[PDB]
Amino acid sequence: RKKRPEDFKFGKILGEGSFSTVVLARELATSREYAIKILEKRHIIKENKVPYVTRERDVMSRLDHPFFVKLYFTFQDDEKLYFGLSYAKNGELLKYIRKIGSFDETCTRFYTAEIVSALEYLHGKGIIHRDLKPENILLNEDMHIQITDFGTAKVLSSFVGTAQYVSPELLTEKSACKSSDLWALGCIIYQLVAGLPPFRAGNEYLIFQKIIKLEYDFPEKFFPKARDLVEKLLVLDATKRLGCEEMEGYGPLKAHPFFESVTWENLHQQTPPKLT
Ligand SMILES: COc1cc2ncc3c(N)nc(-c4cncc(OC[C@H](N)Cc5ccccc5)c4)cc3c2cc1OC
Repeated sequence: RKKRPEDFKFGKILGEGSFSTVVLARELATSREYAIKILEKRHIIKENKVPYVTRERDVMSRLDHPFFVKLYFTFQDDEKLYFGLSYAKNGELLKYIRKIGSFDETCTRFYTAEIVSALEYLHGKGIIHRDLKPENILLNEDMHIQITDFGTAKVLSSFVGTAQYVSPELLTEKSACKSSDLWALGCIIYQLVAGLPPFRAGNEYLIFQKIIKLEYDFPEKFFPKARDLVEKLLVLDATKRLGCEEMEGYGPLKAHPFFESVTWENLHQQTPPKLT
C-alpha cells in the first residue's frame, strides 16, 4: 500500500525552507493533488532535527479537524522523507491581507472565529503550535482556513518562533504554553484589522524590546469590540489572557462581544464572507 515518488507527477515548489521543501504533486492513480513536504534525511541528522521531524509527523497524525492540515501518507527513499499533506488551493492568509489592505468587520470576525475554533481543538489535544502567523494559516478552495507547519509544535504532558508573534514569556522564562498561541492570536487579529502586526521595528532585538514593554498602538478606526479582545489577549502575564486555563478556557473567549453574532458549532459549513 505504501506510495512511491513514482506514483506522483510533481509540479511547482509551493515553499522552501532550510530543512524541507513543499511541492505540489498530482497522484497518477487518482488525479488527486497533494502538497508533499520533502525533507532530506542527511541534513536533518546533521543539524539534529530528528526529534523535531518525528514530533511533527506525530502531531499531524493526531490532527482530524477541517481547520488543520491533514497527513494522508508518508514514505521515504534513500535520501528523503515525504509527507503527503492536504493542498490549500488559495495559499496563505498573508497574501489576502496584503492584497486587500485590511479586513472589514464581517471578515475579521469570521476568520478570527475559525482561528479560535481551530485553537480550541488544538489546545484540547494538549498541543501548542508555537509559530502561529498568517503565512502558516492557509485557505482552501472553499476559502476556509487550514493551519499548517507543525515542525516546531509542542506536545504537553527551547525554540522561539517568528519575532513579530513571539510572546513575552518566551523572552523572559524561555517557557512556552497554550497562552503563547493566544498571544499570537491577538497579534493576528490586530493585523487583520490594522493591516500590519502590532509590534514592528528595524530589527529583532528592537521588536523583542517592544513586546516585553507592551509597546504598540491602535489606529483610531479599529473596531471597538475587536480592540477590547486584542487588549485581553495581548497581556504580558500569560495567566491573564482570554482563552487560557487560568481564565477558564475557551468559553469566555468565545463569549466575547466581538463574537456576538457567531455560530460556533458549524463554522466550516458556513459560507465565508467575500474579502473586499
Ligand atoms: C497555493 O499555495 C500554497 C498551498 C499550500 N497547500 C498546502 C500546504 C501545506 N499542507 N503545508 C505547507 C507547509 C508545511 N510546512 C511548513 C510550511 O511553511 C513554513 C514556512 N512558512 C516556510 C517554509 C515553506 C515550505 C517548506 C519549508 C518552510 C508550510 C504549505 C502549504 C501550501 C503553501 C502554498 O503557498 C505558499
